Amino acid sequence: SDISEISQKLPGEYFRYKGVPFPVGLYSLESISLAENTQDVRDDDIFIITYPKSGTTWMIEIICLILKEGDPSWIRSVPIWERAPWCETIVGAFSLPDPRLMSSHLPIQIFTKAFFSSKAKVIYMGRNPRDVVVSLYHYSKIAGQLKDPGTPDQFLRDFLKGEVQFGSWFDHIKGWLRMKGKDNFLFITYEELQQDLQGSVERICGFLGRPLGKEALGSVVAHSTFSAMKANTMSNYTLLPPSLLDHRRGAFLRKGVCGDWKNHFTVAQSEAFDRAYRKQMRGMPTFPWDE
Ligand SMILES: Nc1ncnc2c1ncn2[C@@H]1O[C@H](COP(=O)(O)O)[C@@H](OP(=O)(O)O)[C@H]1O
Ligand SMILES: C[C@]12CC[C@H](O)CC1=CC[C@@H]1[C@@H]2CC[C@]2(C)C(=O)CC[C@@H]12
Ligand code: NA
Repeated sequence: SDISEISQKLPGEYFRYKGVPFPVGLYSLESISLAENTQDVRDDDIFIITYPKSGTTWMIEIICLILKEGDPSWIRSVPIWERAPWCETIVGAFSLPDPRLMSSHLPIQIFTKAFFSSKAKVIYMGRNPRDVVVSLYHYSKIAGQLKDPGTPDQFLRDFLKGEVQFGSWFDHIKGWLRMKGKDNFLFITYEELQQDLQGSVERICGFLGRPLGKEALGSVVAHSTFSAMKANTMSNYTLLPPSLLDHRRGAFLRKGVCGDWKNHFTVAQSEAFDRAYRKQMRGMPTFPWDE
């Protein structure tokens, strides 16, 4: 009823915090400021950081299963957004009572500053920016906090100019990779999980210091699969208020594959995009999505 009243009042617009665009209604100068400056960062805290639409949900479910050592009970009975609350959202983990698992879309220059001097763990996940553009385009049409994308072509110019929620994808990931090297930082991609979920899971277990038996492992893998996840009412967001997410028009877990961009980018849009990528990612290393 509280979340319901809020959802129906969403303008579908943006406001800015230190130069970055944030959706109006689900974020505030204060909700963000709090996450940025809070001192409450713990040694065993766990953060999942991503640029929107990179497969956050997938990562969140994977760790919820790892923490419960494969027992689906927790993900079947508790809402996904409650198991790994968002830091910057008006109703965030920092504006709630009590291993803490948290989620965030904040770019490194705004993320909880007290982190850099802590032992908390951060898993950063990246996805092919092209597939992110698609996922985000569709999701915008059904997400109450987001403005309509407009034409695929205009939405792409907005994306390339960082004129979208959370700013530039380029800046976002370039900034966060600056942590690559600290032992309490893990960088993994949506593409790696797609190519070998089990391998990725074991990897993430090593990183977290939480080994699993061929048993629990198999369970985490089974329940993390797209098909399984889209069927879990607590994980597929079908419980959210229609205004916040138009279930009548689409699903949060849309397709769940790599390369859908190829059915959405025209060759002209693809070429323009590559020039923008080529210029912004000049010094960067090679990623799975770099063919
Ligand atoms: N278990 C899973 N397997 C594959 N894709 C998954 C997934 N869980 C979530 N996703 C995909 O991740 C995207 C949502 O990202 P986020 O959680 O960061 O908002 C969606 O992409 P698509 O729109 O391409 O289908 C969604 O289907
Ligand atoms: C939009 C967002 C925040 C951004 C995520 O990538 C997707 C998401 C899922 C559920 C939303 C949450 C914002 C905070 C909300 C509104 C809650 O308090 C419950 C449902 C939550
Ligand atoms: Na919308």
